Amino acid sequence: MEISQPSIGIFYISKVLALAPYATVRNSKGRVEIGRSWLFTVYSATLTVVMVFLTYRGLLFDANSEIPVRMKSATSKVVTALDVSVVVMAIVSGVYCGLFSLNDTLELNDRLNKIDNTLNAYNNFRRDRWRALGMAAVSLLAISILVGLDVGTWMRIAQDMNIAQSDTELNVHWYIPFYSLYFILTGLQVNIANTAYGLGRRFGRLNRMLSSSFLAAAAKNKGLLLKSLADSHESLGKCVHLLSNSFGIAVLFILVSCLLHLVATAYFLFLELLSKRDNGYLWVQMLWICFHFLRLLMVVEPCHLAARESRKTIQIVCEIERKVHEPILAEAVKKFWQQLLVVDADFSACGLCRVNRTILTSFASAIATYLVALIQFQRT
Amino acid sequence: MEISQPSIGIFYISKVLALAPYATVRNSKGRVEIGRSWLFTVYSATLTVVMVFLTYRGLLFDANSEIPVRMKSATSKVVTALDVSVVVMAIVSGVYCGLFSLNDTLELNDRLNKIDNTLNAYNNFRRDRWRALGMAAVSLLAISILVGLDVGTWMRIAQDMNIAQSDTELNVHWYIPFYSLYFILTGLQVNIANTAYGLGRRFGRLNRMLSSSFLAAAAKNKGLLLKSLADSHESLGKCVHLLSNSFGIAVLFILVSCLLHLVATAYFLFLELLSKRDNGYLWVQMLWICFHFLRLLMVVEPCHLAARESRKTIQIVCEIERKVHEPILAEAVKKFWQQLLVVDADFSACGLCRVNRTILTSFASAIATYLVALIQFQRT
Amino acid sequence: MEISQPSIGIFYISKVLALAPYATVRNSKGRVEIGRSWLFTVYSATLTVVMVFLTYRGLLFDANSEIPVRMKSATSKVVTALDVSVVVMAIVSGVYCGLFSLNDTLELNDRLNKIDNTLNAYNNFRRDRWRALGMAAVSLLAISILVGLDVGTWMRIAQDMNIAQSDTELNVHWYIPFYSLYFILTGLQVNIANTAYGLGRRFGRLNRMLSSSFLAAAAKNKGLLLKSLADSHESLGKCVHLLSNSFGIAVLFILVSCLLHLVATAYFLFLELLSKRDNGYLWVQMLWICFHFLRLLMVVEPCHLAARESRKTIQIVCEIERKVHEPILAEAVKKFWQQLLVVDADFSACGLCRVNRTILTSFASAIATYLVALIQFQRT
Amino acid sequence: MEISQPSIGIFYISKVLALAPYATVRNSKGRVEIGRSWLFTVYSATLTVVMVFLTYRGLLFDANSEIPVRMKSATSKVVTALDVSVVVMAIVSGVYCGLFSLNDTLELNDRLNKIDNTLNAYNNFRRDRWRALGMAAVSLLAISILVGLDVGTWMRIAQDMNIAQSDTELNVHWYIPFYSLYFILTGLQVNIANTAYGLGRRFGRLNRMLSSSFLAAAAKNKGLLLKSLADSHESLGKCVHLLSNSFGIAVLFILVSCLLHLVATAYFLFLELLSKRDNGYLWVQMLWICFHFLRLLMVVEPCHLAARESRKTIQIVCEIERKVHEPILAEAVKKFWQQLLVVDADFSACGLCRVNRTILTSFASAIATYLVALIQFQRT
Ligand SMILES: OC[C@H]1O[C@](O)(CO)[C@@H](O)[C@@H]1O
Ligand SMILES: OC[C@H]1O[C@](O)(CO)[C@@H](O)[C@@H]1O
Ligand SMILES: OC[C@H]1O[C@](O)(CO)[C@@H](O)[C@@H]1O
Ligand SMILES: OC[C@H]1O[C@](O)(CO)[C@@H](O)[C@@H]1O
Ligand code: NA
Ligand code: NA
Repeated sequence: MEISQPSIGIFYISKVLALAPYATVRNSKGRVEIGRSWLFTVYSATLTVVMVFLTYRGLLFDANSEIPVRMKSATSKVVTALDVSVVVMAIVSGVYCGLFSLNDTLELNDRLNKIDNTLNAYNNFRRDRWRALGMAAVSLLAISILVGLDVGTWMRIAQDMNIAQSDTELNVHWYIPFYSLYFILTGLQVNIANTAYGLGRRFGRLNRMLSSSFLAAAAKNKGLLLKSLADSHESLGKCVHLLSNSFGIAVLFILVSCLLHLVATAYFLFLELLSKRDNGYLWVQMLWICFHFLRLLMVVEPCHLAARESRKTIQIVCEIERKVHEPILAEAVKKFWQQLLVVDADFSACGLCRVNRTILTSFASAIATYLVALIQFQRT
Repeated sequence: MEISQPSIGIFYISKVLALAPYATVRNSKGRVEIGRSWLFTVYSATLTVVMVFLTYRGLLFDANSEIPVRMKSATSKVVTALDVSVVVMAIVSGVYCGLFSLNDTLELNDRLNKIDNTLNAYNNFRRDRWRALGMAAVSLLAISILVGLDVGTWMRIAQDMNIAQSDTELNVHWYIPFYSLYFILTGLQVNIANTAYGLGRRFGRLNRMLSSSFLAAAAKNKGLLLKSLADSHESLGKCVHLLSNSFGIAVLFILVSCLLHLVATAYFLFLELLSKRDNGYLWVQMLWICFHFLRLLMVVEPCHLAARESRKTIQIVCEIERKVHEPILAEAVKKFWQQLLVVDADFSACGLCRVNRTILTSFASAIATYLVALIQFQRT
Repeated sequence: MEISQPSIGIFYISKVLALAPYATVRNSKGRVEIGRSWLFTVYSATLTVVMVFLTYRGLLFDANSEIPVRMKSATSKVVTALDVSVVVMAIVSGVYCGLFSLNDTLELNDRLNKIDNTLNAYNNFRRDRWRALGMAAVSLLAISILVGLDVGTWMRIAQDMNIAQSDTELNVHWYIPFYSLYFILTGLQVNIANTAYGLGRRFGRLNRMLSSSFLAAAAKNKGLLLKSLADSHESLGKCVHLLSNSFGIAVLFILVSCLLHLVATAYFLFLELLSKRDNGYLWVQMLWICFHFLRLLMVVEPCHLAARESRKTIQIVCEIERKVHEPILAEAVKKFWQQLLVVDADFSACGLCRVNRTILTSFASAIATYLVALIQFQRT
Repeated sequence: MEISQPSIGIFYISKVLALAPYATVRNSKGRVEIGRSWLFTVYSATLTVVMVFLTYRGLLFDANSEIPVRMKSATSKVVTALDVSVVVMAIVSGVYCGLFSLNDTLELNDRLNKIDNTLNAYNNFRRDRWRALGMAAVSLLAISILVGLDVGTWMRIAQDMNIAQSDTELNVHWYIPFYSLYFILTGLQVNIANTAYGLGRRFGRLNRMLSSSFLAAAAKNKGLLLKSLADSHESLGKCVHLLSNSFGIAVLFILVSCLLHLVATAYFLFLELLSKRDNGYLWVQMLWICFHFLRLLMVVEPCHLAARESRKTIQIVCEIERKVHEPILAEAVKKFWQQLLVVDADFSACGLCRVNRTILTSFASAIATYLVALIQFQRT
């Protein structure tokens, strides 16, 4: 996990959302020292357990109510239970990762500090801060608007089925913990995306420095710079591996949640399109599909960019080899090429899959198969 | 994108079809300088938007007509809408790529110029021009004949359902913009295929030169030639990567269109084969299947050939190593082997997939699954 | 197969379970010499044949009984027959592997002896013995408890269908050989897991020694130590390949059994959840799903860990290269890097698949497809 | 294609079966010179066309007969047509490959001659001849017995439906060309398997020679021997690539035929098992499944063995590196390691897939999916 001053707002958002139980103090040097915060550790654990319990309690209440609003049919019951469970598992994995990833966070931030010192020429505090805040604000505003639309639509739908001998609005009110879990999931995804995008951006800055200092006494300093760049590349690879070892289960459950959410939301949209009982419901389902696809991209594109930027450095190094003649600098470039030949760049989600754009294709296939089975199941 | 004098006809076809909004002037040296053409840029954008709007307007008109011709049943409505949407998305991606790929086009053509200068011994202006013109003419004639057959069949079918209180021929007439989109798609595919086939052909020429100059004072010139060949190979790899970064979204949507078109056309053929209402319709569907498969090959085989030709150069270089003894030439061959060891040759469609013949297999599986679900859906 | 003093209990369990027909004598040096035991060879073969015959005889008896308990419906008959056949094939493959893998076992144990001598600094006899005994005891206790629950549930179910003109409890009693096959399968899986986990643990110890002796006269001894570590790594790779060549068919049938068992047990759970005839049956099916998933992990995680630990040594060697300066030691490290560049670490199940965590994903897809077809089949 | 004296019987079988239209003359040196045989070329082409026409004519006759025997139901018609078409396409691809693969055959046999001269120490004329003749005889006897059983079963079935106003035995008699196509397919598969197994066996002999001459004045001769072994390895790789470029389409259609045949035969077996009209039909379907699986293995295992034997030579070369000290011999071993690092060993079926054991897994998945759809289709 990355905890830097430009992106400290994302850190605070994740902290209040039970995902970053760390206490950070900014040094007089501008560095952010990180340690365990037991108060926020127990707060995160308790909030996660309480909200999961409340979410499932509301689910059971809807299922056991006189007029269920969402959990009415066996198919609807199963789909809604799966939708709630994927969110619960994703947020629980994120909280667990944030609880037991302090050492990885410290190592990653130290490595990023040395890399930024090496790449001080391309650091943009203002631009990085604004990109981080914009991503966080856009994600939170999108989820807030979407939750408002969903709750309003479901309140209208529940009032449409309201019978004088029962209240169906409390059923919708009991689904608020699920939306809180959605907010926690959005914060976790924003944090992971910020970290992965920072890693990829640093890879790109390293490649730009390589191309600008080697393709655009003194040779000794140039070789020292190349050694520093190679060390930064190795440290960025290790930072990617740390992010993986820390949040791979979280990323895996996020991907599972995206897949199941897309399938379930498309199934609900198809049902409403056949029945055409409501149009606002249809548009809310389209917005949910867009949100799920956008967050799938949010979790996929960062790792793909990081791997792509790290795997394009070997070509630059080959160019330097072909253009370099100095003995010590040529030897340093040879060492760098050897180091890059065996670089493991792709992000691994607990070893189950390598997170890149190819996943999307696979996802589509699954979303093409299951959803179509599900549709066939409706007919049958 | 490749814009050369031998294939200038393909460039003009793509330009009038809203895909190559560039102004080209032939120098006294025979070189083709390329720049942005704002007139044709706005013409391409406006034509794309207008024809997409007209296509979807005709779709809605057919769906909302008294006697729909094509959009009659929910299954038929969905299938026809998907068929039209894949074409719309493919042509829109191609137009967008041609609009925002001027720098990549310039770089690719400069690189191809230097490569052709290096490979002047195997350049065949007449043969290249005739192959390009033959490909373009065959593609355009095939799509024209197929559109004529389809429109005649659909006119007959609409007249068969004609009731005195309505005209069903205007429904077919309103599907002409869709056929125009098909022409644009054919032009885009022809252009992409010409570029990729040129890259693969240059790879093959480079390999032939390697084998004829190294396996079939003076050693200094031979090493200079080997250095030029290595530079040409690296430039061809970068040209492949430029073509990818420029038209990968277009290739991806072309592949999606081919898959969905094959599935939908096979479904329609199976329906007509059960009902046997018309035989000309069945033969037109078979011709459509052939056309879609042929254009899938048109987009797949070029990249496969390019990768295959680029990946077989390392074996030739190993042979030279095993046969070369001169110091400087041996060092140059070692440098070339090192360069080839880390060559990224496969064509990437926006990172979603690597375009090669393996895709075909996968496609078949999908075409075996979805189509079979679709058939089962008819029964259900 | 690994036969060591710490894990000799697992060896005895596999021996009485017809999986390790070897006679072992402990030398005065603490080494375990292994040879063929013809008495136990014929005992294993005869027990396997007899128990397979009894299992299938009980299956036929249930199918041909007046009131079948498990083999009642065509779907139930097929599912139960597949469930029994996967277990039979898995245990038969394990027994055959143990019968015809004496040379591989001897080679593997010799190699492990030399490796342990090399890694004597990290050997923990007590911890290894306790981990092995704990794994064996947990597996055997889990399968025993699960068999008891299953047999009690099926006895209750059979008594519920009991008619005065027939006894349905003998039908359940005739399924005891199948549970014995389950015990044999558990023992085989425990043995394979112990061997693979030992290989991975030795890889980890080798990497720890590398990092502690090279990143934490004399240089000659250090280079000798590095040569010994490289030899140990190569021997561990060859031990992995021996385990593969010996028990790959067994691992493949174990994976097939896990897949089919998960599908069938989930199908039975879904049936009981629709009918809700019994709740103990549902909980027993959940326990069976947990057991099958846990043993799938038991067979998958060891190979994944071994490959992961073997593939992370090249980065350590690159670090030594970047930090080493001595001539002979630098040459030894270069030799080690060259050796690691071409290391085949992944475990192969008879060439059909590479056993790692990715399999899980694929399995899920299959378990998502077949089971869903099976559910659709119930409706149809 | 391999045409050697030990396997000349397989060559004659393929020649009379329209697959090897070559004239071979044995020199006084024992070498077999190969050339085009126009008589047998036209005989092969004419026989292929005539038998395909007769097969499809019998298919149409059965479909258009008063009482169809095999082509009765739409599902049965489609399945039988696909079964016949896969065989037709496989044999046509094999015949076309044999017609237009004379240059590849000559190159492959020259390379095999030089390799055998290099590996004269491990050549076993008697064993190779007997293995080739045994494979051919077993394949031909199996297909003959299976065709006899199938034709007898279908004659009985046709006589069971015989009505006094028509003859249903001529319908079975008109399916004899299909069995002739099966014989041609068996011969083609036997030839391809013999060639691929010879390549893999030569790879194994090369590895054995490496291990026996380097791990079990004079050093100059040893380095000469190593150079010859490296040349033999490169020639064997090129022979594999020649076999691919010559018969990849044939292998691809053989694999497609195996897949479709397994699916169709299992579907027919399931139908007969539900109806239980005949038991001999069921056993014949089981025998057909066994035959199709065995020929799938016949086409898969050879390439897998070749790749496995070629990919295990680099480890032996690393061992020699680690054990070799002589300057010239060490340099030769380094050259060999460099050559092996970039070896393309896997067999490619026209670029669609790499033929190895992994295919089997994929096949199973397909055979698990389609067949299950097909079963569901019966219910629907
Ligand atoms: O299921 C349709 C949509 O409704 C939600 O459950 C929100 O309450 C989402 O998980 C899903 O996208
Ligand atoms: O759908 C069947 C065929 O008809 C078309 O729509 C042409 O109008 C094609 O897209 C398709 O191949
Ligand atoms: O089929 C449901 C369960 O019952 C068993 O057959 C045990 O008798 C298991 O193989 C399976 O997990
Ligand atoms: O279809 C069942 C079997 O019958 C055959 O057609 C033989 O006539 C085979 O192709 C198939 O294995
Ligand atoms: Na179905
Ligand atoms: Na599928």
